[PDB]
Amino acid sequence: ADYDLKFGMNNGTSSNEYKAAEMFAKEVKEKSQGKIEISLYPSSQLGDDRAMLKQLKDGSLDFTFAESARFQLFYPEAAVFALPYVISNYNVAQKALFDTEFGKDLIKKMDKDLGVTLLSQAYNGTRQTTSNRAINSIADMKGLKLRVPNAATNLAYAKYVGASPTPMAFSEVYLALQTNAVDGQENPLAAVQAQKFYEVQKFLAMTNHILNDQLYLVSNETYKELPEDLQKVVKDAAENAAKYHTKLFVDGEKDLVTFFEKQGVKITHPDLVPFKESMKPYYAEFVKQTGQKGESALKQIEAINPHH
Ligand SMILES: O=C(O)[C@]1(O)C[C@H](O)[C@@H](O)[C@H]([C@H](O)[C@H](O)CO)O1
Repeated sequence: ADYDLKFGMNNGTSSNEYKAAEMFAKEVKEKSQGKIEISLYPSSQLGDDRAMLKQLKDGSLDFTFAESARFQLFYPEAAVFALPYVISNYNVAQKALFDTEFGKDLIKKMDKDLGVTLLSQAYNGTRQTTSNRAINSIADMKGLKLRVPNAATNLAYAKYVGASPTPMAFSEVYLALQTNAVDGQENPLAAVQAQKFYEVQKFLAMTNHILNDQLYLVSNETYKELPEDLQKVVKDAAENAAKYHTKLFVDGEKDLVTFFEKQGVKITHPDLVPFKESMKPYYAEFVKQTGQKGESALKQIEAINPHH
């Protein structure tokens, strides 16, 4: 095609993310009259999310997914998006990104500093905790060998609840759980399904600890080369895909418990009051490290009413 573009992701072919990217790719191809074809590179084929972001910066990958929180690697105050229990719901995540001074500035910096254009934002689920033993309360977390992604905020969740974190790449998690090299992981229900973690985890606990969004990103190197009518095709497609993406996750969150129970998983509902209280010193560390910019991001987010 005139533009043979590539979209990389960590998720596999059964996932919501892949389904939404498929929808995006199909719309772009049809609405561009065949001038743009987007090929998909799932399962971290091109590297992890960090690697794929760098490929957008340098222009060698055209599209990828990222979370708003992941930009904490560049702007430490952006950790606010994944401080456990701070962001209440997706309503708050949307307004945090698009409707605060902090979020608008973050979008500008992504463009200027990191060479990527934000096309759209989706909901990507609320993270829960699976394990090889029941989590009936915060006590059961003590010493749990809990896989986390390579991200400070997930490491902190594990630390502050009393668990023993093992960072590792998403692609490695299934085997780590199967071999009992680790005792559990934490991810939204959709990923528990897509990656088949339920096959190798007998327990799921509704910790509700971190709210994930997902950003449709394009490389500025690619976006600048598209004539403006094709830019609009891409943008419009990303906005339509993100709405679909959000719907997949919302519907799954109401449907997946009966799926997991049918697959033999036991679901627990630990009291979250001590989970939340355990984070208080982490918040104070965040404010100590990030100073007035973090204080300010936190105040802007905490000001957002969670009710639509
Ligand atoms: O490895 C995981 O469990 C994963 O959920 C995979 C997902 O594709 C990715 O977007 C996130 C992200 O890297 C973290 O949430 C930190 O921002 O991590």
